[PDB]
Amino acid sequence: LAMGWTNMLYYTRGFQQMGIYAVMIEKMILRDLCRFMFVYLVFLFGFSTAVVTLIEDGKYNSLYSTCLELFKFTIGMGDLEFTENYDFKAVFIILLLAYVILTYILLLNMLIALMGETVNKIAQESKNIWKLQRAI
Amino acid sequence: SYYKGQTALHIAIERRNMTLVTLLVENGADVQAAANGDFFKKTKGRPGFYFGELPLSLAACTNQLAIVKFLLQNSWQPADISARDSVGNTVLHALVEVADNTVDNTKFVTSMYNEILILGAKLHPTLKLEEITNRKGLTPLALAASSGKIGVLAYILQREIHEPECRHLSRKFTEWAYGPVHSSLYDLSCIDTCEKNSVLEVIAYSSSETPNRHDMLLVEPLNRLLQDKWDRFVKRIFYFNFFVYCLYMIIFTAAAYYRPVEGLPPYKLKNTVGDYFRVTGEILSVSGGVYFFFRGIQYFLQRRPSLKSLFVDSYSEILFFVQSLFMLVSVVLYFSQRKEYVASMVFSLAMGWTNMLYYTRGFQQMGIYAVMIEKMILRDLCRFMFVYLVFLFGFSTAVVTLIEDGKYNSLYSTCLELFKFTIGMGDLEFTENYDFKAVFIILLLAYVILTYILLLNMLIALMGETVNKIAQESKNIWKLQRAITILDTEKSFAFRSGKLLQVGFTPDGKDDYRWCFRVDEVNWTTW
Amino acid sequence: SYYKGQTALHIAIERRNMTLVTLLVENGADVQAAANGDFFKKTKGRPGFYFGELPLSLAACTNQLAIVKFLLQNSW
Ligand SMILES: CCCCCCCC(=O)OC[C@H](COP(=O)(O)O[C@@H]1[C@H](O)[C@H](O)[C@@H](OP(=O)(O)O)[C@H](OP(=O)(O)O)[C@H]1O)OC(=O)CCCCCCC
Ligand code: NA
Repeated sequence: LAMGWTNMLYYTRGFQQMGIYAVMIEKMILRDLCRFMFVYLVFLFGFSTAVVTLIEDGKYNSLYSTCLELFKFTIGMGDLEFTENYDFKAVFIILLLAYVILTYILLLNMLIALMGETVNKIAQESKNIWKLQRAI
Repeated sequence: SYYKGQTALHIAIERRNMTLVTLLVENGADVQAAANGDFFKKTKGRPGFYFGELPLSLAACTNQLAIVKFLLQNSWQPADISARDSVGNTVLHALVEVADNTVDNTKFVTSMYNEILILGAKLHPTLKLEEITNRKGLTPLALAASSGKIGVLAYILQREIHEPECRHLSRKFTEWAYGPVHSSLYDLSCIDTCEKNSVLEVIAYSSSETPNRHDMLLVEPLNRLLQDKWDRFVKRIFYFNFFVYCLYMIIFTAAAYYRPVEGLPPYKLKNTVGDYFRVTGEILSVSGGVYFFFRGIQYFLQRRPSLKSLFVDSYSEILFFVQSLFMLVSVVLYFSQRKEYVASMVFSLAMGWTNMLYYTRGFQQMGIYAVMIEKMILRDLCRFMFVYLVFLFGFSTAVVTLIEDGKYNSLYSTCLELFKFTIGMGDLEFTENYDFKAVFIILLLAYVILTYILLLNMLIALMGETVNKIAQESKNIWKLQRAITILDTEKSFAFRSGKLLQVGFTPDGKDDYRWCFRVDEVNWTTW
Repeated sequence: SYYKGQTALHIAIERRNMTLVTLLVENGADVQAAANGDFFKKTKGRPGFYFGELPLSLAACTNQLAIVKFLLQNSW
């Protein structure tokens, strides 16, 4: 059902502006999201392993729970105090602050910048690809 | 001492008067006097002009072609062509020195270089000026590579000569031509392997002080060489290293995730399979840590940075070394019956997972992305962090001074509460222990408007500008990063190219081979 | 096998010498020989140049208008 509702976007061709928009989405997915996702997953996994190793026991002593907690920061819902089952508070805070500064403040904004560059670069190519999509 | 050493020949050559030069040469004045005055020294004060300290070099470096012709074709006292000054530089060395990467300057320097080379071939066919090395132990090509003289290096690496008895001087050749396609040969003599210093290792290991270290490798033969070596063997070696590092990090993660958590290490060895595997994993991780520590030590000993490029170059090396230091401190704490070994090892684990990003080179797009990350961290995050920390500390102090008592009466708690706004989790009502609500709200609103709405968005804008500005520079830096990887892979322990014949006869009877590297190009005009 | 199939017509056309081309055509050398050498093949190795494997095509593909005029307007 979800796949079908997303595939609804195929018929966006046949209308010039929406077709160009969809072609741009396709290019962005291919390049920028892929590179960003690789680097972001590396950082998230590394810091999640460090944090979960630090924790002694409790609800968040599993890799999945801590990975979800770390991911919540990306969507503007990070807690910074989601647990207290550790021996060293300074290490916990330093790890969390480093992860935040490295991903939330740096990588997301750089992704915005690179998206802007790509948008600047691929206008005529997007129009030509839309024309080819309509010819097919 | 300042002007001392000058003779009338120097003044005559400077003023550019042929008649006076000839008349003065009639008397027989020596044409080998060296001007050692400080004005003629390299950089002894802002005033000065280095020209090699000889009349021949002075003529060569000041648009005096007729004068150098005369000095080399005068019967009374012919001018020596191999003469070396106090610094050890010859005429070609001085010509390289005076180059400054300007269109007219480069044109003249290359033209005089070629003319003097041809003249030296004519008068002294046996002598080869290109091998004369100054007191520093550098040939003119090595000097050009080290000094950052892009134009001279480009001219030298691909010069062609088409005159009788002096075609052997050329470095590029033409093996064969058929229709619009012809094959050219480049001389790899003393470019990739020289056993004392070569163009590639001189360029790659040059300190950041050198002007055009990034753009130097864009000269055709060097780029072709680097790509050829990569595709030949370095790609596979690099892939194997990347795979081994991934396995090591996985083993380290698995060992750390299953630590026994019982109190006051060291811990005993329970007779079970899992405990045996955990012990093996931690031994392997410690072995990797010591290996990286020793690698960093020998790197520092060999390169021997100037103690300032440490903070400007070799970021990867220092990061790997710091990871190893954390691991070693962790081991020492562990065997000393302390719990802080866990803190050290988690720091090391996070550092290693981030250092995983080093192997992003070897893939063009990801390498460019990583270079961009490095630039952004150096510039934009640093400036933003300074200003943001100032604002955050000031407003935190104001707020915590306002509060009377409670949980948030400490500087740390209020700083954390103020920081939560930056990540989209600010409360605006986190406390009520104050006398004035209006002051509290005004302070919080001012802090929000100043940071969240203004500085973050301006950071996005400046990041966009920087991204717009640093594309080609990022690609060049990635190319340099891959060249360094290739050279290090070779040095840790392949040859140049096929041996071939190009001239068939040197000025002497015997012939020569010069380890050429083939390139094929297609032309559709100028038949 | 590499250069095999070439005839003197191909060399004459390549060097762009009308006089030699005419003199060689006087003898009556066939103008339909096909050069099947690997150098003349499409992509059999980095060295090579595809031109169609005929003197007419070689003239057409190498700025030889007078030569193709001659080959198409020769009585012999
Ligand atoms: C405070 C931290 C400082 C270290 C981080 C510094 C920020 C950062 O992103 O790391 C860079 C490092 C690559 O550095 P690496 O030394 O190998 O590459 C060189 C580096 O860029 C130097 O500045 C120059 O050295 P040199 O001229 O040839 O002699 C030259 O570039 P340029 O400047 O001349 O144009 C490059 O050759 O990448 C990682 O491996 C770690 C993964 C990133 C993880 C980042 C997490 C911090
Ligand atoms: Na939020």
